[PDB]
Amino acid sequence: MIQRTPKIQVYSRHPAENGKCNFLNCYVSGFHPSDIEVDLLKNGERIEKVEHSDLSFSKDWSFYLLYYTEFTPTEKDEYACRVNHVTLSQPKIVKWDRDM
Amino acid sequence: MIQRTPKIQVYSRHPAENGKCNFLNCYVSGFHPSDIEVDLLKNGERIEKVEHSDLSFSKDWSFYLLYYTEFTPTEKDEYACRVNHVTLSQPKIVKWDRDM
Amino acid sequence: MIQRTPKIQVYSRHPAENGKCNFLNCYVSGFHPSDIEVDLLKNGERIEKVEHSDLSFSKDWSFYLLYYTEFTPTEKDEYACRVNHVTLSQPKIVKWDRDM
Amino acid sequence: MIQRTPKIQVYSRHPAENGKCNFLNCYVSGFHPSDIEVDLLKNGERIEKVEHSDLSFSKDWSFYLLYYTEFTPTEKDEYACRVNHVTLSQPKIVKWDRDM
Ligand code: NA
Ligand code: NA
Repeated sequence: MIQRTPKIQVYSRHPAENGKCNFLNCYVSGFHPSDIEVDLLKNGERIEKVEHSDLSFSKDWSFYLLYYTEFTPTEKDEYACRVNHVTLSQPKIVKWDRDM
Repeated sequence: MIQRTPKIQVYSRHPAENGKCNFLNCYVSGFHPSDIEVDLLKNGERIEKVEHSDLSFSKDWSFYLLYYTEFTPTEKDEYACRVNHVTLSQPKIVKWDRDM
Repeated sequence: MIQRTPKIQVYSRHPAENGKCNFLNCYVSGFHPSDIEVDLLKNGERIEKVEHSDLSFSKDWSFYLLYYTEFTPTEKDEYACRVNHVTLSQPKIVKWDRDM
Repeated sequence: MIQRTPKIQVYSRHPAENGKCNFLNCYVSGFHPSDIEVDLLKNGERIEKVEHSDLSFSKDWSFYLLYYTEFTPTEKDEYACRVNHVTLSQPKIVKWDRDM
C-alpha cells in the first residue's frame, strides 16, 4: 500500500503527580509501512528498550502501535518520544506536556 | 526487519462434500514485509468475492493473514491460492487437496 | 452484576440468494449472566451442527455471543433462532426475515 | 456451565526493586461463573479500585481475567490479592512473593 506518515501522541496513563508511580505512553498511529523506530527519552536520553504492546493492531493495512514504560515523574525531568519513519526526512521529537 | 518467505496452507473448514455449503481458507503465515498479494482461484477465473481477517503481527514483526470465502464444492471444480510477495521470484500457486 | 435480557438478531452474513452458499447468524447481545441456550432452527426442527464464537464481555460485564452455521438458502425453507435465558419466562423464537 | 474454582497468581511485571515504579498483577484464571470480587491489598488494606484488563478473555465458558496497578515496592510493605467467588467458602488471600 501507499506511504502514510504516523500521528504521534505522548501522554501519561493517569494525571502526573511528582513522586507517584505512573506509565508514560507514546501512541504512533495510522502509518504505513510497518518499519518504524520509536524511542522514549528522559532528558534527551533513551530509557530502557521497550517494544510494542499486545493491544497494538492493524486496520486497512495501516499500523497502530503503543509503546509504554513505567516511570516516577519528577520536577526537573523532561520526557519525549523520538520517532523515525521513511515518510520523515529527519527524526521527529514530540515532548510530553504534563498539563495536557 | 529482514525479509521472510510466507508459509501457504489451503484448506476447507469442514471435510468436503459435493453440493454442501462450506468455507475455503488460505492461511499465509510468518512473513515480512506486510505487502502481499493473495487471490483464491476457481479453475481459470479468480474468485472476486474473497474476504480476509485483520493483519496480525508478532513482537518479532512476522505477519499472519487468513483469506476466506463461502463456497459449494463440486467434483469437477479445482480450487487454488495464488500468493505474490517480494521474497518470491514468481507467483506461487498452492492447490486445494480435498483429502490432504 | 444485575440481570439483563438479551437482544436477539437473526441475519445472513450476505444478502440471501437461493442456491448460493452463505452463513446464518444469531447474535445475542448485552445480556447478563453468561449462561445462555441458543439453537438455530430449520422448519421448526433444530439444526444439529450449530457453531459458536468465543464469549465477549464489556468492562461493565455485559455478554456478546454469536451463533452461526453454513447454509444454502432455498425458497421452501424457514429459519429461526430459539434463545433461553434466566431473564425469559419461556424460550423466545426470532424468525429470519430475508428482507431485514 | 458447571462451577469451577479460580487459579490465582500474584506477580510483578518486572523484578522487584525497592523505590522503583513497577506493576502488581493478579491473574485469576479458568473460573466459572463470571461474578468475581478481586481486590489488591497493601498491608491487609485495599488500594485504588482496579477493573480487568482488555487482555482478559473467555475460553470454553471459563473466564481468564487480569487486574493490575502501578505501585512502588518498599521493604516493610506486604502485598496480596483477595479473591471472593461462589466456589470459595471464605475470601482467599494470595500473598505476593518477590522471589517467585
Ligand atoms: Na501545556
Ligand atoms: Na421486511
